[PDB]
Amino acid sequence: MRRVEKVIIVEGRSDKQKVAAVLNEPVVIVCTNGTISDARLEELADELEGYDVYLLADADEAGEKLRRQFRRMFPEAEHLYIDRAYREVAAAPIWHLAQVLLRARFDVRIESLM
Repeated sequence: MRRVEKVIIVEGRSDKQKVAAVLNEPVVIVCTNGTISDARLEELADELEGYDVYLLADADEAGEKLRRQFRRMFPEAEHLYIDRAYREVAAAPIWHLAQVLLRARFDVRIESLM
């Protein structure tokens, strides 16, 4: 078993469970549980030095706020986007989330495309 390097950060509990369900490799999924303080974000950035980190936020206002915080506090994190036509990670079809992750080079379950 090789070391786990990938990390996806999401805002919401259901986002986390939904992401975890599509993945076919071990990935640390961090949920901010809504807003996260600058200090907790800095700590996370420190802890995650050398990791391959992604932020997947809703295409809405709250999501954009979190992205803005990340651009300031945690520039290392790569931003992933659902089609803003689905708006929320929670709303997006399983296959769409799977394709977003696959485009970013995550292993996803084939079943998540059916």
